[PDB]
Amino acid sequence: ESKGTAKSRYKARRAELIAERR
RNA sequence: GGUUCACCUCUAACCGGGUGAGCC
Repeated sequence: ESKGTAKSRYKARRAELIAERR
């Protein structure tokens, strides 16, 4: 949702790291 | 003081912690 902020992009990057934790 | 933008970080998330630069 509509945050272009660095927090909400970092949250998307955390979710992508949750597919690569390991 | 205000205001607008831009960046990094904690967590599965809330809740939190930092930074840069405009504009006034």
